[PDB]
Amino acid sequence: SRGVNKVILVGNLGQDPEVRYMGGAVANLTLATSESWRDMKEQTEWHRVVMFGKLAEVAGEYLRKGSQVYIEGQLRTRKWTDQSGQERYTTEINVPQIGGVMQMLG
Amino acid sequence: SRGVNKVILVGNLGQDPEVRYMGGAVANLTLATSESWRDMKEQTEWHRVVMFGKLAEVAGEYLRKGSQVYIEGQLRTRKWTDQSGQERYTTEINVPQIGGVMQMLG
Repeated sequence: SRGVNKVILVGNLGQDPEVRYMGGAVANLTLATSESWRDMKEQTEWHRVVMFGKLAEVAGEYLRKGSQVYIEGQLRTRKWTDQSGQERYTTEINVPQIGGVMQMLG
Repeated sequence: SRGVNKVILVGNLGQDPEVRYMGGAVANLTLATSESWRDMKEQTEWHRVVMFGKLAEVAGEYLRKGSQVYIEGQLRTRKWTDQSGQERYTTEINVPQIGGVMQMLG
């Protein structure tokens, strides 16, 4: 490991977490961070978040469509093909099994 | 204002910073974070970083291709339509001119 790749988020799940398996468990969820402007104009940011193992497993048993959470992980930009067939890029927040934290807040 | 959007990075640039103007000065650069894991794989992450104003113009005079730098900012995913006319999204680490940090290391 050479450099630092850390992202801290406190925000609310926009929708329920989606947990899948392959045989490790994966959980995807989207949280929001807001800020306020006055010319009241808000600005919500959506954060593609993905967790693995127990952390994923816990997210399923307890996280909901409004739950608030603290997340520690690293930026990871992954490539994929769209139906039109061109490799596209989506940047998510990886929450590593060893090194990443998540916590429900309430 | 409402939630916590925070990201911390320590890594080295891949290419000389790109500074332009509008409006106040804007500076784009990309830096690398590397990692190692078993079953030894090296996966370099590349991070689109953008600063404005005082930070930007400083980045120009001092930062070059191999420099190490510390970064504090927030994630920002912006939406845009391309030339062929499909929607695309880009996720950057915005270094707000108010509250964002940058430091050269050595």
